[PDB]
Amino acid sequence: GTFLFTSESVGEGHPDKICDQISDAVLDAHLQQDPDAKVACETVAKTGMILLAGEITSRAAVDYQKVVREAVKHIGYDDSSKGFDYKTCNVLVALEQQSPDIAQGVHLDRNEEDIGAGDQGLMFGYATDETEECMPLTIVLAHKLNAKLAELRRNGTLPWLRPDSKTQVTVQYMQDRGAVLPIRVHTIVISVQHDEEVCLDEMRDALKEKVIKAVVPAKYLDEDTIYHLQPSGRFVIGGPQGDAGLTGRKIIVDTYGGWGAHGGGAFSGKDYTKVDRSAAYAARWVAKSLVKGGLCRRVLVQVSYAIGVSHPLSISIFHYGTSQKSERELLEIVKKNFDLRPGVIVRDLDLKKPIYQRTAAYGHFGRDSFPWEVPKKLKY
Amino acid sequence: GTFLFTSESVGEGHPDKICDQISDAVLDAHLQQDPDAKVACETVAKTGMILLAGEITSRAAVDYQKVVREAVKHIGYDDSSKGFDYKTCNVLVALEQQSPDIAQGVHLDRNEEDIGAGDQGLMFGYATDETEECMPLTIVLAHKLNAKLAELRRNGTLPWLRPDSKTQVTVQYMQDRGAVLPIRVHTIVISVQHDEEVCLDEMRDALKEKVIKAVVPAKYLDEDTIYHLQPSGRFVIGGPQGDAGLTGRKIIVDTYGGWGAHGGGAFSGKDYTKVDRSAAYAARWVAKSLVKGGLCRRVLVQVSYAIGVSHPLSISIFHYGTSQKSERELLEIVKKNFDLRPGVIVRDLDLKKPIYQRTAAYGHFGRDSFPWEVPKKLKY
Ligand SMILES: C[S@@+](CC[C@H](N)C(=O)[O-])C[C@H]1O[C@@H](n2cnc3c(N)ncnc32)[C@H](O)[C@@H]1O
Ligand SMILES: C[S@@+](CC[C@H](N)C(=O)[O-])C[C@H]1O[C@@H](n2cnc3c(N)ncnc32)[C@H](O)[C@@H]1O
Ligand SMILES: CN(C)c1nc(=O)n(CCO)c2cc(Cl)ccc12
Ligand SMILES: CN(C)c1nc(=O)n(CCO)c2cc(Cl)ccc12
Repeated sequence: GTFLFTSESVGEGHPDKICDQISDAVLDAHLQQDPDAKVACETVAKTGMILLAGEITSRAAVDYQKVVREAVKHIGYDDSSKGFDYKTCNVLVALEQQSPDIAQGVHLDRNEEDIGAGDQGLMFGYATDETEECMPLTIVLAHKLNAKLAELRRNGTLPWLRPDSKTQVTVQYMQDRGAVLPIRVHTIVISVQHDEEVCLDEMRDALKEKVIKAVVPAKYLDEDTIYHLQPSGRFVIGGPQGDAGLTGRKIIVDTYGGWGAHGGGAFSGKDYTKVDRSAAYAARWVAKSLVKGGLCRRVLVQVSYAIGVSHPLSISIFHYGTSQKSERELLEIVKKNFDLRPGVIVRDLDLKKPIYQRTAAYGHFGRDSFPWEVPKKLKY
Repeated sequence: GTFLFTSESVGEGHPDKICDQISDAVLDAHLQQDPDAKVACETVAKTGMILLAGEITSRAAVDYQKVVREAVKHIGYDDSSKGFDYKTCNVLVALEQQSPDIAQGVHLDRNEEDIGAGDQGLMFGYATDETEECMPLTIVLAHKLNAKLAELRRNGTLPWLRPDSKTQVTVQYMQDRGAVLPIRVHTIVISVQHDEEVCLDEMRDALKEKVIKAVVPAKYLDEDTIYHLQPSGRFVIGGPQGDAGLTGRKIIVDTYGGWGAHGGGAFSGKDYTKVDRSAAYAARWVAKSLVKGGLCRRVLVQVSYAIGVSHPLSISIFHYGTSQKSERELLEIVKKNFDLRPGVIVRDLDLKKPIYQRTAAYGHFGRDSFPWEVPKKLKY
């Protein structure tokens, strides 16, 4: 019954993640002034460049140069020696208004509760009782390893660290009537950008002793655990200089690390009318409510929409065999307890609030008691 | 036992798909001259602009202006009245060499069979016996609806059609010991860019009669099927002008439409050393070989890698209860029959061949008998 499963995460300075954080900094800047801003902000990052491309219709007056540079400063790219500098990079803007054809079909002259979905699409939510936060252990550990690197970089413990990092955790699991039980950590990968002076042995020793041991419980690590620490051997060039980044290129790191499923839509840079984000948050909320409500040990929820139509076209449930109730019965409970129209989700989950930049690194789920993380008490 | 499931697809002129096709046109142009080119080409598309950003180290001499414009011409954006024109758009290039730190860790001075993975990551393959091509019916139908639109646009049957389109199909399924059996089509969405002159009723009638009925077997359609045809009411502005596109933003349309799982990696614009593509193709090959070999009715395969390491770190199998063999036994058969090192996959799947632009619309799987679609005869 044992099997392996692997998930990854990336740090705040990974170039794709930089783009997600900038897109969400732009969204938050608009929402701070105009709660009804229509935002679809894509970011591209390459050596010396941040480009904003997309569509925004808003009453806000946003200084894009300032917002982008402040987000890059927070990440830690503040000197040409690190490969990128917020003070001196190029910020290019190619932002236009939202298409009037989309606006008229989605939200113009519509009652807010009856606003149409901002696009068609499918979205999934997932939850698992294997951790208290209802997330897979593989991705929780991978995110915590990146957070630990950023913490040790920022506190000056490991001053050779730079912001760009990736981690990957393989866990050996057992299964119990469809539920999954972590046994041990089989393999860990960590790659992190570093300065020119530190040697490979110093980095590998620090990654094991100060990063892994500070994050992963000793009970999961044993003589057989495999460690791939700085496996490329050299990672001085990093950030956008090493690899072009784009918004919405870490959608599995943003969600469930290979567990569950994904409908394809990116989250960052989008206001609530874009169901790629709002309905995925609501689907997580449903899945977590079913698990915390004791109806399932783990569950996957699909929802789908048509552009301009408020009610979902379909809702579906997959409980992996972890409920005494059928998936048909769980779907009936979901339909009695939730209303997944985007104009209702916005109210339930407070989606006009400018908290989006906080979601754009370390996963959107299983952290900080955001509204989609607070289970709904179910009536049935 | 019945349930709904939804998948989507997009047309060749959808802005994200334009980027995937251009990225793969660039990759093919390099491979035509240098089979060992190292390519990581991202494309961004917005009103009047194609930007190439990324990393290429190659002996090829490629005229990016010509390659990009020819790809856009093929798609059909050839006049400002359509919102985009290959003859007059801006083509900007921000391409640098591959990082020497990545090159030394991955492939420099390595025997080809022993080349390291070009990055860490996880990848999935999936196959289902519900169609002869071993793909989910939801996504097969969604892709065929977009292909039908392009066919009727190109043959002048529906001259008001423009290249940008999206489709979405919800199927009602039954299940039989973990396998899935399509019963009927519950809902279809089609949105397609159109000229200023055609009216909504003419378009909705043509979409039902000339598109849906030409694609979806009548046995799946009934008096209850729901049709959302041009649900936004107006879609004159389209292509990059309506929505910024980026490479690798349709990863679920490229794969299994919500079925199975995804590791997050994009396919287009990447040579074989980027396991995001090559190992996902090999994982599809494994899954399809298990199903066509009669071992499973449907199966999901995970594989993962560390940058610079040739052998996968993990391989895992999930058969949804559709085999008499345990997942442990199927994993043993996979390990006896396949070698998922990238330097072996390249040989098995002929991944230096410049056929990638053909994969970049209508899904990478279940079409054209590409090498990953030809099952391997299994020995056990
Ligand atoms: C390996 S690069 C992707 C492939 C790359 N575009 C190429 O040209 O080969 C993907 C991510 O890995 C990390 N990375 C960059 N350089 C690296 C290095 N020298 N060693 C390890 N990881 C690296 C960064 O997080 C980067 O965004
Ligand atoms: C609806 S747009 C995404 C949201 C958009 N970025 C915004 O500013 O609201 C996503 C895709 O839907 C399609 N689309 C564009 N305009 C549309 C319209 N008027 N009606 C229906 N679909 C449309 C195109 O394929 C486009 O790439
Ligand atoms: C309980 N087991 C055996 C798994 N449970 C899942 O939920 N999935 C699906 C992950 O999306 C698996 C996917 C693979 Cl490749 C292997 C194992 C599993
Ligand atoms: C057989 N059934 C009931 C399903 N089979 C799957 O393979 N999955 C997982 C899709 O990734 C489902 C996912 C949902 Cl949300 C609903 C149903 C199913």
